[PDB]
Amino acid sequence: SNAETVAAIKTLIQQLAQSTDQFGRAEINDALRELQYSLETPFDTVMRMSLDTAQVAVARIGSDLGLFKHLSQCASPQSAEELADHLGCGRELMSRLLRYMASVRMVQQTDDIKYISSNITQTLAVPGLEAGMRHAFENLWPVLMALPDFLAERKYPDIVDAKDTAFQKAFNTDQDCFHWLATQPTRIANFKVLLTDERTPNFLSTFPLEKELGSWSAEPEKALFVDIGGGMGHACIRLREKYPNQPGRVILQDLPPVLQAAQATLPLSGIESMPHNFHTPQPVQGAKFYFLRLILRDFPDHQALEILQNIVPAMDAESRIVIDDGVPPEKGARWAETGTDICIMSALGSKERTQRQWEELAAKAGLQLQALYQYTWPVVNAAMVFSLQ
Amino acid sequence: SNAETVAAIKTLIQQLAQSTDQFGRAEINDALRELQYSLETPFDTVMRMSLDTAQVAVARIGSDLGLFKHLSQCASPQSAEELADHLGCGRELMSRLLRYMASVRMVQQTDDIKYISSNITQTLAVPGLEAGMRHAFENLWPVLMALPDFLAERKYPDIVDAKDTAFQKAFNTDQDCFHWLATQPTRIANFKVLLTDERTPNFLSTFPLEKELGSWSAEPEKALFVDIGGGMGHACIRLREKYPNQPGRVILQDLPPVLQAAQATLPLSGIESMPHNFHTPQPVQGAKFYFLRLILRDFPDHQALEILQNIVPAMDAESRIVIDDGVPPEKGARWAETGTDICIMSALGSKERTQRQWEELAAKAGLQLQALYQYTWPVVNAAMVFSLQ
Amino acid sequence: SNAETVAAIKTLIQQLAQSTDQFGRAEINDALRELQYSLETPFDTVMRMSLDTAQVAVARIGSDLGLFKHLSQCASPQSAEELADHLGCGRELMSRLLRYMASVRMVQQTDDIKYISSNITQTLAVPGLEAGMRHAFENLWPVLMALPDFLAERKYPDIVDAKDTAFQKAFNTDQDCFHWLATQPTRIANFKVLLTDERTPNFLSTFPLEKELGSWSAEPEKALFVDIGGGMGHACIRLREKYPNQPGRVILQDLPPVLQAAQATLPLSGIESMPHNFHTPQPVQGAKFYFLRLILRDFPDHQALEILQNIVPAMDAESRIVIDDGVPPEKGARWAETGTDICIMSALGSKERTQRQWEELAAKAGLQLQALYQYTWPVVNAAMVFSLQ
Amino acid sequence: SNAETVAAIKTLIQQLAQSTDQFGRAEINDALRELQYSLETPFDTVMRMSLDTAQVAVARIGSDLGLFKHLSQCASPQSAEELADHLGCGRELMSRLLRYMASVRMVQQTDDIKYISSNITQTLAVPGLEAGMRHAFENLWPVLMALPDFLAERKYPDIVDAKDTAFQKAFNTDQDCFHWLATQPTRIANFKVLLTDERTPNFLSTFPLEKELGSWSAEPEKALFVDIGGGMGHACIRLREKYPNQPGRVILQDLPPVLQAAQATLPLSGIESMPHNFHTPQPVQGAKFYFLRLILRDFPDHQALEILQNIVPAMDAESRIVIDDGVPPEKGARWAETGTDICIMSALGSKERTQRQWEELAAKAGLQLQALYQYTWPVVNAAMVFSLQ
Ligand SMILES: C[S@@+](CC[C@H](N)C(=O)[O-])C[C@H]1O[C@@H](n2cnc3c(N)ncnc32)[C@H](O)[C@@H]1O
Ligand SMILES: C[S@@+](CC[C@H](N)C(=O)[O-])C[C@H]1O[C@@H](n2cnc3c(N)ncnc32)[C@H](O)[C@@H]1O
Ligand SMILES: C[S@@+](CC[C@H](N)C(=O)[O-])C[C@H]1O[C@@H](n2cnc3c(N)ncnc32)[C@H](O)[C@@H]1O
Ligand SMILES: C[S@@+](CC[C@H](N)C(=O)[O-])C[C@H]1O[C@@H](n2cnc3c(N)ncnc32)[C@H](O)[C@@H]1O
Ligand SMILES: C[C@@H]1C=C[C@@H]2CCC[C@H](C)[C@H]2[C@]12C(=O)NC=C(c1ccccc1)C2=O
Ligand SMILES: C[C@@H]1C=C[C@@H]2CCC[C@H](C)[C@H]2[C@]12C(=O)NC=C(c1ccccc1)C2=O
Ligand SMILES: C[C@@H]1C=C[C@@H]2CCC[C@H](C)[C@H]2[C@]12C(=O)NC=C(c1ccccc1)C2=O
Ligand SMILES: C[C@@H]1C=C[C@@H]2CCC[C@H](C)[C@H]2[C@]12C(=O)NC=C(c1ccccc1)C2=O
Ligand SMILES: [Cl-]
Ligand SMILES: [Cl-]
Ligand SMILES: [Cl-]
Ligand SMILES: [Cl-]
Ligand SMILES: [Cl-]
Ligand SMILES: [Cl-]
Ligand SMILES: [Cl-]
Ligand SMILES: [Cl-]
Ligand code: NA
Ligand code: NA
Ligand code: NA
Ligand code: NA
Ligand code: NA
Ligand code: NA
Repeated sequence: SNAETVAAIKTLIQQLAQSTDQFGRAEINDALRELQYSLETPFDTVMRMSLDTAQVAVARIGSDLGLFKHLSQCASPQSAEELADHLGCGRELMSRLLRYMASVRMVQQTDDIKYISSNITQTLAVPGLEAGMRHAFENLWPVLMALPDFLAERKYPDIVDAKDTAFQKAFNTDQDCFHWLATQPTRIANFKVLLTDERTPNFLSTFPLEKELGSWSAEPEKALFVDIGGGMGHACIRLREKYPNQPGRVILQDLPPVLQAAQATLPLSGIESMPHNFHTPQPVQGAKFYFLRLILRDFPDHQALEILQNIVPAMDAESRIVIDDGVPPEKGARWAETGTDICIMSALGSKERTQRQWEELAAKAGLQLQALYQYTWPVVNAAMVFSLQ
Repeated sequence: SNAETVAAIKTLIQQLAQSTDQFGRAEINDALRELQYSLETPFDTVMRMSLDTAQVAVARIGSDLGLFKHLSQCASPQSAEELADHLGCGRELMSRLLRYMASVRMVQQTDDIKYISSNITQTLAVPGLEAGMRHAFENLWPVLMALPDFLAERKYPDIVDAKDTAFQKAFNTDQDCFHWLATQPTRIANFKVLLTDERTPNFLSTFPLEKELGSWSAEPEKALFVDIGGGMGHACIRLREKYPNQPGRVILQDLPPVLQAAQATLPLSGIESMPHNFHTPQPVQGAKFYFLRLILRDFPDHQALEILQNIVPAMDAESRIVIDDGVPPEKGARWAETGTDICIMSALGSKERTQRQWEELAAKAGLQLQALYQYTWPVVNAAMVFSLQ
Repeated sequence: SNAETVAAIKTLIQQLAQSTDQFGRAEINDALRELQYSLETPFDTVMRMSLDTAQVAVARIGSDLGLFKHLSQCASPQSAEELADHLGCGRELMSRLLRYMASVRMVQQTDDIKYISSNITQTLAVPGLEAGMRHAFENLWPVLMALPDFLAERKYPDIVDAKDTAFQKAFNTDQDCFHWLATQPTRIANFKVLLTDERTPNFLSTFPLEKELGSWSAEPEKALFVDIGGGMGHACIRLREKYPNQPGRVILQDLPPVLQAAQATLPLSGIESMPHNFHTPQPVQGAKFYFLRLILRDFPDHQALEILQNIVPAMDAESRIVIDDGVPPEKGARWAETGTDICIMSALGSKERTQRQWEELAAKAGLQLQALYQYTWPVVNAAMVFSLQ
Repeated sequence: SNAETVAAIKTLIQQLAQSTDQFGRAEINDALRELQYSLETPFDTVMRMSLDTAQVAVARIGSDLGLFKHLSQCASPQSAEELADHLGCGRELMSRLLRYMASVRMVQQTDDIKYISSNITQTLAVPGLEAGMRHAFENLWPVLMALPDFLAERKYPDIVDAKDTAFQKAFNTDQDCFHWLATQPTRIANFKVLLTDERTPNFLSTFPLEKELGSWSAEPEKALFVDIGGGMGHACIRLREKYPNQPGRVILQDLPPVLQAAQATLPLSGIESMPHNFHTPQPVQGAKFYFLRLILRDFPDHQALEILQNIVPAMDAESRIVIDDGVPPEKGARWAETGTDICIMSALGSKERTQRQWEELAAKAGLQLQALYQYTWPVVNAAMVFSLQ
């Protein structure tokens, strides 16, 4: 019986998944995707490419309606009619949207054709994750839609410049993406929510802080950690939480509106908020660690180099620049790494970098790699520790 | 060993897939997708929604470049430099595209970082399947991209009309999709190729023709099968192939440009080509089977009903209208069924129909359902046989 | 001078023939024949009956040899020796054949006893006209040769039946001519060519189509013209050519081998090819004109009536059956009209019909004559337009 | 007006014909045929070749019925019904035959659709002319029908032998025509009637008998005229009628059954009947004239030479052989001359001979041409007078 075989496959893979850790589950999930692609028929391939698109659009609709937030807090299954009436949606439209969502696990459909939250419902109700889905829809999809014709009309150039990539066609502007976004209020607002999502795990799970510090001393008034473009300051918060008695200043640097949004959730003491544009010379001199997490991936080499060159003059011999970012392998890179690469190429003109490419970029700033501490698998994120050459 | 467990899952799923038939494999693939969604983390969900989009754009680029056709005929692994030079693509752009393609099995990457075709490479080289992927990119994506704001601006109406749906916003026209496409030569050419893609399996795998014929006589000169909107005439070709000894006219009806396209590959004898617009009265009288495959799903009820009403006056008591189309269940419909429903709502104003919904529609034309012969699983396609009431 | 008077008669008859049109020339030629018969001596009459026979046999020989085609493309006079050597004929036989041919204008002999093409040479080089001469030799001659003894043996019956006429004696078969010919591949090939001979002028020279159409609507998708037994479709081609702006389907109906032959020279669009045996019910409903040209003369009344009865149930009140055929007068009929009558009696058991005889036949099928449009003189060919009674 | 023009042409040609003599009328008749052929259309040519055939068959039917003899003696116009009842013919068949006959002047149709004899009716009632038409039907038409395939299968030989020509295929025999006919009683009987038709004019109209005789003397018991194969003896009869007091025996030679048929109409004295086969040595020695009229045209050169070589040994210096036969011109020969040539080639293996060819044949027998006396025009018949070399 097919039904019996399929249910047995689900039972065994669930049991294997439960018994491993997050990294093993990620490896199982990638293997299931690989199996799906290897076993699908030719028309399956076309249907999946034709339709998987639609999930982002329907998630955006559900977010517009407040559906996921609402279903996440309901105590009993809801009919489509109840949901349509509550959320202000046409009843037939609501019913068709809910059936589609149930088929892709965005909600769950009961045996009496009512609706309850799934894992994905709960995810899409979390503000920062909702904001990620909304960002994919309004910022990533237009640049991906523009890329094929952008490349064709330009005879397939190597993209190297933030002011000359698919973004400019997609949004009919000569501005680079970051400059243009900062002129668009609703888009800015969605980004500020996006910063509230903290990734797990983080570099402190494998970073040997004591070993890296050695005998370093914080007197007088030296900084232990300068978080450059630190956003809500999650790295500063976690560092103070794990090492509450390490001396040295811990400093969150970002632009004033971001530091303003961070104040609500910062500890009342132990972390300084310091407005600072990372395209300008670094004000804190001789800090132990200058930390750049998910910063330099967003810039082509020329601009990423300029960001590093604003920091290096502030370093002393004990200073390190810690780049915490993706470090895809030389071969066999996974879909999240390469898909990121194609997206940031299209929007920002930038690229993912292997270890060798990070080293080549850093050497242009007069830095050499001392240590690399990976903390996620199988997609590689690592804290790369650089010193002056 | 984590790697060892994942490789054993792959081996056992591959062997179970070989242990069954195409319908069992379709059920296994749906289960693999369900498992992926149930085991992904919240961040994973957002990453998958953000990036799976990119596959369609990158397939479109590969198609523009002729990459899939070229790789599918190579006799050895090719480097990225070789492919770039051969196809006229920037070397770095080509390398980054190939790495992305390999991570989603659109090509395979070898251990020495060269590239060979995968099953998906071969699919995307086939003109009718390539044309489906191109159709998704250029026609389906824009209407899905317009849908959330269309609904928001109109306060979530029930879409009922081909002239008032997302298509009009997507393409800035007051025409309906069918009327607009006929003005756009680029899109027309791709549709021409798309019509050459024959789906498999087809209704003749389960249709009990001799049972349905009973004692019908083709004498004196009656028509056995009238393929209304039959496209390239695949249904007529397969009927004559499976039932070479059954007498009766076999008639392909379509518009003149489509008929002229069909001539190249129609049998030299045995199948008539008859120009006929199915919005006008059916000219062939007293045929045994009037066949409508993937026609009525493209029309809202009012228009679908008109197409049926144009056939009914030609029927005698033995005639049947055979609707070959999707028949999703009352609940638990699969993602290809509900995704189709949302896409055709957005582009055409139409809908997928359950068995009860088909019966209500056909009852309005004076028809009753005599039999239903499913021929695909788990997504339901079936030949529904209707008689006069 | 005797010679001078004869040459002056030739000059004046030639100038009068140029002074008039094709119908006046046909009347002059009939008068010339009448004069010949009235002025010949009794011996002359016997000599003419004994020898005029020979022309058909000698034309058949010239056709076998390819003589007419070859002479028609020669740029200078040819001697008998040159032609014999070129065509592979005995020299003395060739010389004697050419002298005979020149004496009956099948070629012309020059003053230095060489040969050039005449009008008749050119005619016999044309495949459809050559095929008519070959048809006379191989099909008509044997039935005429059998007729006197057939009648004598059967004590001069009224011939009424296609299965009981001279044809059966001539070819020693109990089949009727149409059934027997379809077993004889040599004769079939010649008939194929014979169908390519288009007669001129045709009914459209005098048929008042717009008058006969009145306010008939081709909407929604009605048929303007159904050419029943239309052969190569010449009537359909000329209709579309003279009336390029009149809407309505134009449909050529014949048997499949004839339709396949017609495809080479049919327009690329505008004329449908529909296989249809005219002994079965007419499938096209409500056409304006159902056209039968040179069909019903080949059938005795019982069978001609059946062909008409197969059309009548398809007619609506505006439909007309148009019989395009010979309509000889009540008296004074010309030799081509009565000769046709005796030949088709002998081969097919059928007959020429006067206007009153056509009306009696059509009345048996429930039809009435609305109009008659002659288009040749003095031998009467006319498009007779019949409606429902 | 066409009718007025045509009637004026008939009036003027009739008046011109009446005012000339028989030779001028023959020239007018040939010119009318030539005009007909030069002015006919291509399809006219085919129709005339298809149909003029039928006249011989219908004349044969009329002869079988006794129609022409009967109508020739009726005193008033007869209806078709009256004729059918009187002659034992189906009424509808009779009516169709009479309409056909009237259209080719074989009878005349009155304005009230009754029937009276024409010139041709009277001709076909004369026994010997009737027998000529019957001979054309039963003997000439089968050999002409066999000729094209006979020549094709033998790759177009020069026909030179009476035992190897179309006759043998036509009648499935290895006999020569004369030998075969003498075994067929009805055919023999028709030939004996054929001999009763006397041609006009004859050679005595221009033969200068007195000049050719000079001083020749009939004593003792010498013959003036020996008519070899003389048939009914018309030449002997006319010679005695024109020169009743020329001395010398006048001797009719033929085979016994022909001499028997001649007795009824020979003068009771002055002409001897002498059985003699002209393939055997001539018994009458030293006659003045040995006369061969329409004999040698029926034999190929070898046999014609043998006939002459049986006569020459009987000649003295004053003897002449007089060949009275066709003498076609070197060029421009008329249809009756060349058609005769093709017919006797096909039946007898023989040929028409020009003056030069007669001289070459006669020289092989040791004869030289002394004088040639033509007596018909434009088709040449002449008495050619030969002496010993
Ligand atoms: C991708 S978010 C990374 C946040 C943080 N490093 C983390 O991982 O938790 C990029 C951050 O860079 C900040 N940023 C952008 N442009 C900046 C600039 N010119 N100077 C300083 N910060 C900037 C943004 O405000 C945002 O907080
Ligand atoms: C989705 S394709 C279906 C083809 C075919 N039934 C099959 O399954 O193989 C839709 C077909 O309808 C035809 N079509 C569209 N409008 C039509 C009309 N008004 N009359 C007749 N055919 C039409 C198209 O030309 C096309 O061939
Ligand atoms: C004399 S041809 C006439 C052609 C045509 N009507 C014209 O005038 O140009 C007779 C035609 O009848 C067709 N025919 C003979 N039997 C037929 C049948 N049973 N059904 C349909 N066509 C038939 C022949 O194939 C042929 O093309
Ligand atoms: C064409 S008819 C010519 C008659 C005659 N010379 C005339 O013109 O009035 C040929 C004649 O030759 C005769 N004939 C045929 N064979 C013969 C033979 N072997 N010997 C003698 N006469 C023969 C026939 O009987 C017939 O009368
Ligand atoms: C922060 C963003 C983090 C998550 C996204 C997931 C999918 C790939 C994409 C690539 C990243 C992300 C990233 O890695 N960097 C920059 C942008 C970005 C894209 C368009 C406009 C502005 C920013 C991103 O979408
Ligand atoms: C079979 C059509 C082709 C394949 C699509 C697969 C995914 C859903 C989508 C819905 C179908 C399809 C369909 O089912 N009907 C009509 C259209 C269509 C869409 C836009 C313009 C023109 C036609 C389609 O894309
Ligand atoms: C138009 C046909 C062809 C031309 C002929 C001209 C002379 C009279 C004759 C009578 C017609 C014709 C005709 O009119 N009808 C049918 C036949 C026919 C005869 C034998 C076998 C098959 C067909 C014909 O020869
Ligand atoms: C006497 C014959 C005289 C008249 C015929 C007129 C047509 C030409 C044909 C040629 C002649 C004729 C002739 O000239 N000679 C011999 C035969 C003949 C033919 C077949 C069998 C037997 C005799 C004839 O038909
Ligand atoms: Cl492969
Ligand atoms: Cl079968
Ligand atoms: Cl039809
Ligand atoms: Cl459902
Ligand atoms: Cl010419
Ligand atoms: Cl027109
Ligand atoms: Cl039809
Ligand atoms: Cl008549
Ligand atoms: Na429930
Ligand atoms: Na159910
Ligand atoms: Na479902
Ligand atoms: Na009349
Ligand atoms: Na007449
Ligand atoms: Na009369």
